[PDB]
Amino acid sequence: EQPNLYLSANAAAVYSVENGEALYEQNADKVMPIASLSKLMTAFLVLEAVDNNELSWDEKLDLVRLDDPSAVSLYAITQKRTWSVRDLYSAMLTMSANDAAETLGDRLDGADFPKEMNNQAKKLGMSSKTTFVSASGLDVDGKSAVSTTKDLFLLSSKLISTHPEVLETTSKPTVTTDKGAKLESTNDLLGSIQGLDGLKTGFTDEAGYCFIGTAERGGKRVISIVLDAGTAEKRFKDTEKLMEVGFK
Ligand SMILES: [Mg+2]
Ligand SMILES: [Mg+2]
Ligand SMILES: [Mg+2]
Repeated sequence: EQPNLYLSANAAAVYSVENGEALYEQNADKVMPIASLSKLMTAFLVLEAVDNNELSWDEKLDLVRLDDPSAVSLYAITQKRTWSVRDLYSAMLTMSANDAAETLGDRLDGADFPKEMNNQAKKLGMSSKTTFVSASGLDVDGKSAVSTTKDLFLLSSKLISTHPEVLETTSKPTVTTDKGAKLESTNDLLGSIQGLDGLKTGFTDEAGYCFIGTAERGGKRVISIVLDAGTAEKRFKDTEKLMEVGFK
């Protein structure tokens, strides 16, 4: 019926976008920490704001300071405080810059941005098992962003169908910002899996190594979800297996 895969991931799935069919599921209903996968919801809300004439790509914003030393940040590697919304959006999606994400959320709704993330989750049809806590996906006061592979499929599918141009950014192995700095994608499978054009990585000790992949072949798009794989390499090895199933 559905194949017998041996994955590192503790929860994993791959789905057909066209009709929603699950082609493989493992712990698909299990609530899991999702870390920087949260940035897909922040991206959705940024893209909505621009379409709705509520945000401009050329607004210049100041990077928020992170109190977490170990968190990936745009400021740490550039020492530049002020960036365009375009460049912050690119940094968030490409290198998983937590400060860029927090800065965008602040601009959109101040301290109430997590409430807007969860409002959008509901509006889009995600289940009660999903809760966002921050624009970046960094923990807040001991609370973690969590979801399921089923809900992450829905978020990713809605993001891609509503804003197909997101893949213009997530398909790039390197992004040259408008400021000038070049940012490197965390998606190591770009150029390794034919048709793969997204979507987003995540990693903390608690969440393990995570990846939402998407690829289109012959007019058929699939979305793969990998949560809590054991190494960075393993999340992508798992994704290779899921993509094989997805296009079988
Ligand atoms: Mg809208
Ligand atoms: Mg759009
Ligand atoms: Mg663990």
